[PDB]
Amino acid sequence: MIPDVSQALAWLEKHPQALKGIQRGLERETLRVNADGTLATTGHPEALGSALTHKWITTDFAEALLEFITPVDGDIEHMLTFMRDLHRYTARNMGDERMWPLSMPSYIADIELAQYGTSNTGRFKTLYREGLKNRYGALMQTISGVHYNFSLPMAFWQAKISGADAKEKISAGYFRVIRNYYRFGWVIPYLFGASPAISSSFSLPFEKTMYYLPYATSLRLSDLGYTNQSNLGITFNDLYEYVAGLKQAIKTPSEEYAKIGIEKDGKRLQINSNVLQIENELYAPIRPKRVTRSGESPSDALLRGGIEYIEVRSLDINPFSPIGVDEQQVRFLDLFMVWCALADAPEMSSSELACTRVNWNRVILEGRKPGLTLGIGCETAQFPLPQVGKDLFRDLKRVAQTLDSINGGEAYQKVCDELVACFDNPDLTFSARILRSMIDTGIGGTGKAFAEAYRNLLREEPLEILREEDFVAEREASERRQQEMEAADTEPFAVWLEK
Amino acid sequence: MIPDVSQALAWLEKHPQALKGIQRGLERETLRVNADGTLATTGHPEALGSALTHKWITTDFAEALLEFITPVDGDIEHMLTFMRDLHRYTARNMGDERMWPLSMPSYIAEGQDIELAQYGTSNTGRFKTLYREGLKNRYGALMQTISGVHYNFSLPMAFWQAKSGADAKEKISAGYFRVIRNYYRFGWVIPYLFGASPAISSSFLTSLPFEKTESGMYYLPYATSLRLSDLGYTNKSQSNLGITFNDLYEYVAGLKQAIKTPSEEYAKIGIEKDGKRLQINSNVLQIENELYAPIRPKRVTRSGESPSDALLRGGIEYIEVRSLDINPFSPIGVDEQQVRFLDLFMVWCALADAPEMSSSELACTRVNWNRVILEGRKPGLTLGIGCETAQFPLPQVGKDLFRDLKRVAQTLDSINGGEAYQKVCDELVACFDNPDLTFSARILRSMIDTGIGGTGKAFAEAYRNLLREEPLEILREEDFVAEREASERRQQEMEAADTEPFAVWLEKHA
Amino acid sequence: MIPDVSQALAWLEKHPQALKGIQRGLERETLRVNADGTLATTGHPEALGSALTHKWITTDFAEALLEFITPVDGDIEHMLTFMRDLHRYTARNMGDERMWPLSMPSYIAEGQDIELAQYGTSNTGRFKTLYREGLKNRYGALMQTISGVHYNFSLPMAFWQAKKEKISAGYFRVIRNYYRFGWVIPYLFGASPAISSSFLTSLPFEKTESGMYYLPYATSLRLSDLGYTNQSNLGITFNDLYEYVAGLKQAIKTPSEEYAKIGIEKDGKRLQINSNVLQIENELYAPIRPKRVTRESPSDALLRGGIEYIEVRSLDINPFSPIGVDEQQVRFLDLFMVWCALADAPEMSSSELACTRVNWNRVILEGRKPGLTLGIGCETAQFPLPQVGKDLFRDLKRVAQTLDSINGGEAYQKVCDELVACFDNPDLTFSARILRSMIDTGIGGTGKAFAEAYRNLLREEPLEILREEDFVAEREASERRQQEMEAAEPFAVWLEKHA
Amino acid sequence: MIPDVSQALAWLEKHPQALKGIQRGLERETLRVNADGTLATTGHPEALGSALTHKWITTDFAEALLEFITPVDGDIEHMLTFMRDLHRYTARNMGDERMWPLSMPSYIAEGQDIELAQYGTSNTGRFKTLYREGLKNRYGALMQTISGVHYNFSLPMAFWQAKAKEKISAGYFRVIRNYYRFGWVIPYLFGASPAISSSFLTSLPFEKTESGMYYLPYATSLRLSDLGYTNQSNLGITFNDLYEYVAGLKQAIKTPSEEYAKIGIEKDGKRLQINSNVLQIENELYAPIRPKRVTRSGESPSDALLRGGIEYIEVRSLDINPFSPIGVDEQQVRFLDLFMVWCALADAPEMSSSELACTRVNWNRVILEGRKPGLTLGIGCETAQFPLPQVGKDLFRDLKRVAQTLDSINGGEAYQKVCDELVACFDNPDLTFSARILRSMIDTGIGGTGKAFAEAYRNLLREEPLEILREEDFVAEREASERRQQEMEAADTEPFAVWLEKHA
Ligand SMILES: Nc1ncnc2c1ncn2[C@@H]1O[C@H](COP(=O)(O)OP(=O)(O)NP(=O)(O)O)[C@@H](O)[C@H]1O
Ligand SMILES: [Mg+2]
Ligand SMILES: [Mg+2]
Ligand SMILES: [Mg+2]
Ligand SMILES: [Mg+2]
Ligand SMILES: [Mg+2]
Repeated sequence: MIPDVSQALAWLEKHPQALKGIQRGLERETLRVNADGTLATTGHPEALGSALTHKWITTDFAEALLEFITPVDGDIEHMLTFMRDLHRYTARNMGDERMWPLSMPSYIADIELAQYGTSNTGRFKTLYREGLKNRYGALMQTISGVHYNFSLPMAFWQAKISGADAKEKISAGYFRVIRNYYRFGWVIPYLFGASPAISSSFSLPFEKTMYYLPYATSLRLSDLGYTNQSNLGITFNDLYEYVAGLKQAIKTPSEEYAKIGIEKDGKRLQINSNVLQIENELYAPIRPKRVTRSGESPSDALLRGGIEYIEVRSLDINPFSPIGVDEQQVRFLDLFMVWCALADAPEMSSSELACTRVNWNRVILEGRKPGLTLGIGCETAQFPLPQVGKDLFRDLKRVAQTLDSINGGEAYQKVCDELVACFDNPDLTFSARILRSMIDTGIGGTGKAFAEAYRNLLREEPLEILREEDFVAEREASERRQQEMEAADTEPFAVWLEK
Repeated sequence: MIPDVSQALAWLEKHPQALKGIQRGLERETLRVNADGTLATTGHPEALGSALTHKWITTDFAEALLEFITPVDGDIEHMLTFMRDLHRYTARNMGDERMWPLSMPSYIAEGQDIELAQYGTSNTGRFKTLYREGLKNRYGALMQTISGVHYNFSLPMAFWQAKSGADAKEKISAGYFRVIRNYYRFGWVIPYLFGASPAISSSFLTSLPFEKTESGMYYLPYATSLRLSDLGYTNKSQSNLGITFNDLYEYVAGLKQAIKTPSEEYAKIGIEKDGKRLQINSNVLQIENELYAPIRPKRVTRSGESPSDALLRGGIEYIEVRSLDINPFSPIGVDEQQVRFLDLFMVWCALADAPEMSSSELACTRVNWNRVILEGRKPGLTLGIGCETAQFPLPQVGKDLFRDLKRVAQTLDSINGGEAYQKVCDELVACFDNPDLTFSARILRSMIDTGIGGTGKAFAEAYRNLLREEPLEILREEDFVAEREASERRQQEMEAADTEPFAVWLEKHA
Repeated sequence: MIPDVSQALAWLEKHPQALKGIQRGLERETLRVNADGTLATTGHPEALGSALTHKWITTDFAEALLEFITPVDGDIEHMLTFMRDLHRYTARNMGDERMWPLSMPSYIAEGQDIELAQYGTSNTGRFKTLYREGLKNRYGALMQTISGVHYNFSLPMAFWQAKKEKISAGYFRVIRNYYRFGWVIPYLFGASPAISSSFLTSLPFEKTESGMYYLPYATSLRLSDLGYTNQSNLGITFNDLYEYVAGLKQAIKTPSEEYAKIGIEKDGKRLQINSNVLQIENELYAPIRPKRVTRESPSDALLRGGIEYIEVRSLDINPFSPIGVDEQQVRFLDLFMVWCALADAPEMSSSELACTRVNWNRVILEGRKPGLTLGIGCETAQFPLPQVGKDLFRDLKRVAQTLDSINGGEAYQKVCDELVACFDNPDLTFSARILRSMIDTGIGGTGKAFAEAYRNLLREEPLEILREEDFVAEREASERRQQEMEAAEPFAVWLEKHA
Repeated sequence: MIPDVSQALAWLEKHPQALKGIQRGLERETLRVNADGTLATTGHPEALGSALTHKWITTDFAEALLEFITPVDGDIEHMLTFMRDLHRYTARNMGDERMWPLSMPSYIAEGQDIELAQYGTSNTGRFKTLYREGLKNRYGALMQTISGVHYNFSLPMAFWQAKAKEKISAGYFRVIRNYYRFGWVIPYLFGASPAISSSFLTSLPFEKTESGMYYLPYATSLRLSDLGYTNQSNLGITFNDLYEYVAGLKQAIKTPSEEYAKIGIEKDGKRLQINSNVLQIENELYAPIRPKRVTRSGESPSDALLRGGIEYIEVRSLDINPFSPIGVDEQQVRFLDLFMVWCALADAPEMSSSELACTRVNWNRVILEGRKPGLTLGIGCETAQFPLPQVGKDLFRDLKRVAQTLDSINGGEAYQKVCDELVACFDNPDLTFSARILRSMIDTGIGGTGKAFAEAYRNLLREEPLEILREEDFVAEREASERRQQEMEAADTEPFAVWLEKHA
């Protein structure tokens, strides 16, 4: 089932320095909770300053949904330590509150939306969330995940580009990465899916107790999870075609969202009633990215510069790491992304893209089932999952050797040897491990225990990159940038909204 | 420019009885106004009963906009007499109100004050009003007060028989779609002859070179029908929306698709606002009647059936011509000369070969319409084929068509007896050598002398005094009294039969 | 979800004359009714002679249920004109009676004493009537008044020669594809979204004030559990001729716990032919049936000659045709049957067959629901129905080009353009159009209104293929054959050798 | 609205090789500005040598208005790389100055004293600066600081030889007529001046931003509007016949102007214009597209046309592409190939002076409100009827057939891919250059937007290595161009007035 990538792997092995200088970033979301596991109804801890402007710590959907973001970085350990400083400082600055360490929340059935002050941008961001709330439900929006941001170094593109060609070849390369990701990225929830159970608050042969599926990996990625939009016809063959379909989705009115109404009794209910209010609403396992200029839209930035990096969005929170993600995951992603850059990925119509999802749903719902077979697209399932994983890992192993030869060491090769074991025994995967524990003490019980351990752990750990003066300097600089904005507001909200 | 139809005309001259039994109906709208020309703000007159259910008399968009509908009829004079009886009874049962005799109303200061047609509290009645609420929010109430006449026309079965099974209704449909394609190509002769709205109040408003008076009357020196221009209406055209007239299923699918397509323009309006519903939905067409159409294929519906359902089921039954302005020179807004001209022209449209046309070929036929609409009376105006450079002097094009219409008139006259259709040809062909004979030249002189306002007020008074004194000829007073009672009763029965509140009922109909 | 069929389509475009000479037949059933909609209790109209032996007109289950059958034909227009002649002649030879124009009846009470079809005193006749007595006693007579159209179809020899056990295997392939994808038929042409209460479940039925039940997005309740349906317990499969015939012969001798409780007799009156799951082979309910013209039981004919043609049985009555079917349906079935012969169909166990039913039931019960998704077999629903239909029609359109090139014109391509619009807009389907009419006037009002207008239309049309002499000649010939049969052992004794 | 070109296209599909050997050239103008966005007041950068004589790099109206010009070329990639070398070299040889990336300048006051392009002391150099003085006094300097891109285009002789010089001329006049009719598709897709500095100011429904920027919500190219680089229609110039064209043009040059006679010829001995006729010289006639033949020594544009006929056409309608560091990209060049071939194929009836003026009605709609939902277009001056999207899709049906023919002789599917990309702009005007740059200007202003683009493009182009021309080619051309100017300056030339009378 895995394509023949031998040609490209030989190329890579002749060009080991093509891979030097991979850039990465991480985003991790966590709900602030009280000791009994209920959702904290207090505001964004004052020590964090302005969620709207803060360089490293913000909120996602809810006022109580923290999100930490690491500055782009060439060093895995540096990035992971940075993320941990963010967690350490926050753990010691939120009273008795602790951070929920699971993807799926459990003590939620009326949740406060993220608050960003009174500026226009800050009211538009909250309004968007009101929109999502009304369209999808507040509950689904408290599900947590980790995003992994990744770019190959220029050396990679050079080793295969001058002037206008460069931005085009890099975009073609990332769209290829994206097509291969749709085809083979179910390997991620297989290994690291960590939500085989959901609370009642959220058709499928569920076992009841808390609801679970015996072989499930990542329900966060199922229909009951963070999802929504298959009618949009978005494809990943070509930069212009991609943006055209996405820009088109932005201008597509939805009847169902028109039925919600743009406003009801003085309270504005959503930005508009198109399929996507803004481009961020397009749910995706993986996303093409390019840092936007001030106020610039995601697709404008892409049209102007091409794809800059990619955002992998499929990771559940790692319940076994106090920061929700670990080095073993990051390194596997490097390997798998590089592999996705190397393998031939024919173009895919949107019905072919829907066919790639068949393997994902098998993995999401019953990935650990003994005897599970997978197919090529919609074709008859005939490839036993363990052999597919092992074929993939043969390739990843060659990538690991190259990465290790330039960095020094065997860190990547070790990762491969650890994770390929999960195909021989699914009981090694995050979801087998976490289900055992949720069946033992429930989602609530399990999450509270981890939350408590991780809080006591992170509260005692000295900072390593950031000093307490860096957080205080940024609390000041961030809260200031927000006032700088709130004053500078020419027109009033209702008018700025129109334009 | 006029195609060669000698082969079909020779066919017709050999089968004169193929035309025996043309069926017709008329609808005519008029605003109820006070002596001053302003819209009456009283309810639908009591003597007229329920606008919702009445057989002959209803309301269109506004509560002050009357509409009169004759039952399908094979006799022109009988149908026009019936129409006049409706006007006569109404004229004497509307208090001090009278009927506005022009397509174009005089100055209106606040379109948003115009009361929409009220149909009582039944769910069906509230849906009809909500439809109008939607039209108002989408296009504004003002343009909806512009009025016209619809001419409904069907050829007899004997026409098609002189030209089996499942094929019969398909051949009839293809014949009517042929009529429609020819109407698009050549229908501009209608506003040329009978357009009667060369002026518009500024309160209803371009780079058009309008002449202006101090009361706000805007006019174009050679215009025929501003009602049919982009200033005279508000909706998207079938033409503009992508709908074609080559094949029935194709036509029905485009229409049904427009009903199902959401609109960002209309979502911006919102569906509700302060607990007041503003539209039925936010799709391109709330319902099928919302489609702007100068000519419409029809089949009478059965209960539950949408207009396009009935077309799909039984094919095209008849066509509705919608391009006629109100005739300001008739108390009933329409006369025999017009009806007879349309008989000749529709029959000609059924005889002339009409190649299929794509959306853009259809859009091209409108080039000549726009020339006629805005300056049809300009000395030296030339027309062209579709979008090609204009090279055909209008007078000669009209003379050529009338040569054919004259042969159709000879046939219709030989079967009906007399010379009535032939006289109409001779009367009307003269308008091509003298545009000062057309309706629009006549009504422009009038409006220069006394404005839209003074012209309508003076005709409205004169016509009121004719109509309120003339004896009923077909319907008698007791027929109006009975239809009033029966219509009120049908409305009471619909109100009592509802079982679901409107909000709930609406969800299964929106 | 629609398999890739490009090799077979390329093969076909290279061999266009492979499709020249498709053969077809139509069967249409219709209840004889009075102007008030009630079931006529007169006998089989006299002008039609013997229902038992007549060549073109007969009865189905009920003496009042007419059935029209066209002789196998290679021309579509000819076949539909012939069927129409039969309707014409019948319309003007049944007093004030007319033909009910819908699949579902309205003015029939449950347990109503419906006269079973009567075939005279011959052993054969008494056996046909006894079969129906069995059906009546097993399933009730109400269900048996639901009517339908069957479409009979065979590819020419030219088809197989361009590619006898090859022909059987080809038709079994057709059958397997039909089970997988044939829900496309009730979607487009289902015309029974409402049911009278007589036929009454956990289905979310709506009910009108006048007492009619319906499902808002239903296509064909004739094909639902409440309709003309089941028996899957028999484990018949469609992989091999002998396997099929064996399962069927076995079914006829499998005893029924349930039907034994009915008994073979009460009070000197025989109640059923036997107490097995199937009294005869024709009792096996099926959306589609392998056929060979018999001399001989249906399975004997298949063993002797192999599959000669297939009978599509899923068509509801077309309420918009005076004859219950139109050219659009006929051409679509050509296209789709040819497509079924071209797409690869793996073999299927009886549980893989049971799984094909999931999409059928979805389409039957809510096929018009916005956002309906289908799945492969029993797996997660993930393919939006419009996208699947358009996927299929890309292939059908290529088959249509081929049929049009060898036939002249564009009639098949026109039908694709028309029917593909129903995937964009389900309100264009038969069931949407007929539901608007039924919600307003009822099954009863809608059927009466249509029946009245078709009666007037058909009475006025002249015959075109058949002459009155032919109906007269056939009445006489058929009555002769019946009495010649009655002349040619008493019944209870003959039955001991055939039950 | 789009004419039927079925027959011409069927002809082309059976003669694909009639198109092989298309020649092209680009000109792109850009203001030198400081990092704060103000107009540089330094002279033409030294490393560039003599603007008067340089082969590739020159000035337009102002001393700070750089202009880059590619030598005629058959290969698109090669022409764009050449253009890019010119920008690379220049960006690293102008101190801390950078290139303004937009058509409309900001931070330039109306009645700002803008230095005219300086060409030295020769007759030719003095003549060129004088013509610019004429322009400044006739139309004002400010408008002349608007920049654009010109696309120069010729079909191979191979194309005329499949369907002598008189027939090539007639063929380019047909291209010009169709270009007047349908060329508004260019500002629609690629216009990029929807906003305008206050400096340039009407009955137009302008929005003002708090920042203070004027814009029309649906505009595409205000550069092409009456407030931009525009107007002269009453000269009665027509494009039906070569000799009729030059006759009209030659007549306009001799037509006195009483408005310009009021400026005077001299004031305090200083000449203020070349003459007071409606056109000082042929190049003063504004036009969206121009017939060209390369001129010999002492030949006017029209002299060259009378001698050898039309050689190629110049499309003048392109705004600067704000999203390309060189102000133009391959997608635009390929579209114009397709479009210019289509203009050569489609029949174009002859048009009178006033029919040509009537073609401006559609241009002005597109210019002022081309991205307006539901915009309709008309034929000539007649009522708008045709939805803009439907018109673009019909055009692109034919362009796709041209594209297929060009791709088949070039290999690949690059032309077809462009058709697909741009037809999408008819379904969504938010894809167009003007929708995109307006978003950016509403958030950050013209100045803010231009500065950020100019800064990014400076850092980008200063790091890219030269590909076709090396530093040494620029040094050699610098020195050669300086030498050519010195030689013209040292020549024993005629008295200036006598020399004027004998020009053109
Ligand atoms: N036969 C041809 N076909 C296509 N392009 C040509 C041809 N001959 C010259 N060119 C191009 O035309 C352009 C000439 O530009 P330039 O020397 O600036 O003259 P110009 O356009 O007459 N001056 P301006 O007044 O600024 O328009 C170059 O880009 C040449 O590549
Ligand atoms: Mg992220
Ligand atoms: Mg009407
Ligand atoms: Mg006169
Ligand atoms: Mg049958
Ligand atoms: Mg130039």
